[PDB]
Amino acid sequence: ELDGDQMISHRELWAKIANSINDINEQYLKVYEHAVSSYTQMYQDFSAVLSSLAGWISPGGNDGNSVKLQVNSLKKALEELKEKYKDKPLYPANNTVSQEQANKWLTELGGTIGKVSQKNGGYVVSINMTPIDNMLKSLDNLGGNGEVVLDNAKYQAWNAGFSAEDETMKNNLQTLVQKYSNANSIFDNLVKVLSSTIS
Amino acid sequence: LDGDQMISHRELWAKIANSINDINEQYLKVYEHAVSSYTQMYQDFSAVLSSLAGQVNSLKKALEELKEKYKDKPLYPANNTVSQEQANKWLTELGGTIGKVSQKNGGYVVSINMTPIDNMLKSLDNLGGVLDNAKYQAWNAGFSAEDETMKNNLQTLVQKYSNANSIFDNLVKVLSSTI
Ligand SMILES: C[C@H](CCC(=O)O)[C@H]1CC[C@H]2[C@@H]3CC[C@@H]4C[C@H](O)CC[C@]4(C)[C@H]3C[C@H](O)[C@]12C
Ligand SMILES: C[C@H](CCC(=O)O)[C@H]1CC[C@H]2[C@@H]3CC[C@@H]4C[C@H](O)CC[C@]4(C)[C@H]3C[C@H](O)[C@]12C
Repeated sequence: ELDGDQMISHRELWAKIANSINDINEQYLKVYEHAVSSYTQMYQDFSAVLSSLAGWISPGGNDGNSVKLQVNSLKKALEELKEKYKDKPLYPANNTVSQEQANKWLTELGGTIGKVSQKNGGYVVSINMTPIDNMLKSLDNLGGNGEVVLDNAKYQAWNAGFSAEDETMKNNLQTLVQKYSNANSIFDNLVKVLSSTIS
Repeated sequence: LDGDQMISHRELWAKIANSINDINEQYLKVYEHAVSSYTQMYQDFSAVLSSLAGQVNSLKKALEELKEKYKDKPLYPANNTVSQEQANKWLTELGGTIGKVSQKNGGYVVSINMTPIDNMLKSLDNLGGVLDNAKYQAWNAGFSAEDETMKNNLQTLVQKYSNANSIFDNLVKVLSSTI
């Protein structure tokens, strides 16, 4: 299928290289850029919830360290977070793609960061909100109705799992940022290789 | 420069092969050697940290044994020298914490940054000279901490090399996605 005898003018070569550089920017770099931007915004809003949590935790019980946790306030904050990003996917930025295109980018970004979701007849790679869903299930398992008092043992157990899901989102965001950095360098190197064919 | 000049696909293949080879030589093989030299150095520092069992003149014997061993073992380049700006781009790429641009003459190298072992010596002489169970262990905390920073310098370098390999692997994937 390789044909070494195929001839191309230098002018045709310049235009084909230009066309390919544009395609790779539109279909690869800009895709990564929006995915990073979307996850970054989600984790920024989660971090505001984190700041708000300090107001939802306060000394409780009688003498000593018990913690009163405003569970319904935290619960609705995380529910509103999921609701804000239901329609802000990692890919694509606008409209939808086919299932194969979505699965392709699901694989590239990672099945723990994204999740393929059907919008209309088309598909998107949504932000995978499993860490938030885990926090909400864990909150519902604290029981109580609205507000719960947690002794040291139960506060430490709840907080350890909550922080681990926060850490997971941080790890996810770090991996996405590193992948976008690498994609930028893959693009730079492709430009250099293609330009070398003109040398 | 003449847009009408014709070029064959097999000529294009040879130019792309040339550029792939250049990237391996100029980028990947540079990272690999830097990982190698900082690894061998930190592995030799693990020598003296495992021999802590045995006092202070014992330690300097083997601690600037180390600095001496690696003064002509730069991170980059492997052989000969480069210009100052070439050394500065690779120091930028590898990190000012782990390397230091150094003028031999004939040109410049990016030597291994030996400040963790300098820092350890400053604290070594600082104390005096026997240490009680209280401030022997404060010292060992400072010593163990510089081990940790060299340890972490190595880790960060290995990660950058891993990412550089990924970049190369993906470049080759793109270029071979038709064949
Ligand atoms: C292998 C990738 C595939 C990227 C894509 O999906 O287009 C592409 C990217 C740029 C492509 C090349 C562009 C210049 C050349 C165009 C000529 O007509 C003959 C083949 C060349 C050398 C192309 C070969 C190859 O098709 C390339 C290297
Ligand atoms: C980009 C051209 C042409 C592709 C096309 O015309 O569609 C292809 C054709 C021959 C290809 C090479 C063949 C040998 C090598 C195979 C390796 O697994 C990747 C690097 C090499 C050096 C290839 C790199 C490159 O992928 C080439 C040069």
